[PDB]
Amino acid sequence: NVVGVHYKVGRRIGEGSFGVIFEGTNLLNNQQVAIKFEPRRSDAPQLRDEYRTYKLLAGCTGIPNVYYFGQEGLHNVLVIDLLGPSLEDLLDLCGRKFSVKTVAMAAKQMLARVQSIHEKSLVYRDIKPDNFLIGRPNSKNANMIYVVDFGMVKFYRDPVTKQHIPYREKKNLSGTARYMSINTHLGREQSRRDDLEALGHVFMYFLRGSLPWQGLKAATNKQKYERIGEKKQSTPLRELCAGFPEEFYKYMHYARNLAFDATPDYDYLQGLFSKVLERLNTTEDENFDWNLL
Amino acid sequence: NVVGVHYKVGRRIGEGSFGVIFEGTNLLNNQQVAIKFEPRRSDAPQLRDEYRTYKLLAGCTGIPNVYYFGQEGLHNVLVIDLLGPSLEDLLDLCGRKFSVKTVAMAAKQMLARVQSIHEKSLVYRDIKPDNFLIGRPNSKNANMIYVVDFGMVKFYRDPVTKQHIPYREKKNLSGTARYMSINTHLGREQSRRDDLEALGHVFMYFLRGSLPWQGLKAATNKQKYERIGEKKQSTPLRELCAGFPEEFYKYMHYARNLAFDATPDYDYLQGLFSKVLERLNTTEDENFDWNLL
Ligand SMILES: NCCNS(=O)(=O)c1ccc(Cl)c2ccncc12
Ligand SMILES: NCCNS(=O)(=O)c1ccc(Cl)c2ccncc12
Repeated sequence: NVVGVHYKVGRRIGEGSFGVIFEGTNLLNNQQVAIKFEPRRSDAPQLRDEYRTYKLLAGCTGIPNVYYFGQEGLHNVLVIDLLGPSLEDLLDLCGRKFSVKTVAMAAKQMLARVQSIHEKSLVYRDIKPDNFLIGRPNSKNANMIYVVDFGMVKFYRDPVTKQHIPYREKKNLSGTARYMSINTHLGREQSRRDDLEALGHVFMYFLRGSLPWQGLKAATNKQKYERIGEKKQSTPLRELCAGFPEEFYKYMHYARNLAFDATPDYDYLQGLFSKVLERLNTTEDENFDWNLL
Repeated sequence: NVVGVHYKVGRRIGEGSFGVIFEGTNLLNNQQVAIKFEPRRSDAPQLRDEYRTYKLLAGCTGIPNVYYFGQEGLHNVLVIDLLGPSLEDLLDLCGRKFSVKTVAMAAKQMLARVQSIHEKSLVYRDIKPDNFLIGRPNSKNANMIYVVDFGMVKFYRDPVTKQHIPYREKKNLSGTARYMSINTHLGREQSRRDDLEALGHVFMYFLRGSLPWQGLKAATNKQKYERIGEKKQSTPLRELCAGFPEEFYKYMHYARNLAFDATPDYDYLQGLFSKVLERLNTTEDENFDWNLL
């Protein structure tokens, strides 16, 4: 089957609520690509917004290249660069947890991608390990960590005036409950800080193999986000982080205390993760757990 | 890191009790391979037996090529051809179940691999969807189904005299409980028939998305194989297969009734799956569910 005139569709490599994702090949140059298919339906988030965001971030490190957007029958198709598995996929290969070294090194790369997004005036809003994918097996950037999936980014400040959006409440909960900021749970408008806090939740998940609020109780969908949020507030940071380098507690702490429109101090956050590597007497190399025996 | 003199180790692509599996490249010709690493320990099944079996089946359709076996430090390494994902991996991509068409077409290929093994005088004994993998994405046999993992095959008849091994009992349960023959549960010695029956259990699993005896009760490891076995005996075939083409019931039935040393009638079994395709007014093409939208 051939879409976008010169793109051949292979087999499924991903399937989510937002559609199916196939591996494919560009018939002109034979480059490998991923073809996202979204069914055209009332409630489904436009795939065109994602294409626009990819174009906006084009040229940014760790953001894949986009190649085509169009409609094919009852589907919208977005063609991106083919990438490797996600950090969640690799967890299943490493015992369901990562070592401090891998977390600190990944953190530095994951933190640089989120900052890049913020500098383009967007807030990600869907921070999760399933969205950070690494390079293709035999290529230059096989150990580079990429961010994908921009279906729910939003402008947090007018792009040209740098005017920050106002603080609103009564918002409806969006992304994955497991990693969201406490604020998102209280229905408050999400900002830079919230991305930074959701990333810190992802970091502790990497470290412990699980979070205190996973698999809660027998209740309805809205009750799950409620109880999880309460648990997140009852679990103190020193306990959540007990047993790992102080730098992780310092990160969770900074992230949770940022004021709504405050510009995060990315260099401080990055230095934290550097101190972690120093203390282990190692450098930032490409010796991630999934490359080790 | 480099093993076997000229093989470079990449990243993990699999991890089981039997060790880790890395993707790699042969430095001489740049062919892609999978490098299995087994830790050298008392209770661990020799990896050399697997290499011998691969060499025995070399040249057989759907059996990967083996390239090297040796010891590297505290590990034994087996280097095989790099393959695609397993039929269990692809289930997660297709809604956790396959259509009659995909099951009948896969069945025909899975059945030919098991027969090939039997004709080399071996019985597989570890039939499961995790062991049937398809080809690499961009290659000639991307839709060919392969069998891998020969750690528990056994000779069921002296290879030269065709003398069939005797019927023994009091055997200790081996493979995955979910798919094993009822006989395996009763501690009887496994033969051709048992492979055929475990494959039929895999076929119904593909079809229904699950089996009646999955996730049983709160008890010890030996009780799990016991209760599951009882359930397997209490679930009548017409019920297990209710709702799908008769050919599936006919298959489960033939397989369960074979006598211990009886030679299966493979052409009958293969014809069954052909009738299934005829009735759907389709041929045996490469339109598996994971290639469809
Ligand atoms: N599930 C493991 C990694 N692959 S995936 O198909 O889910 C996937 C989802 C979303 C996007 Cl944008 C991708 C881009 C490239 N490769 C896989 C992509
Ligand atoms: N888990 C999905 C498919 N790949 S795998 O690494 O587990 C795997 C396990 C065992 C063998 Cl022999 C392989 C051979 C080739 N490719 C993957 C192989």
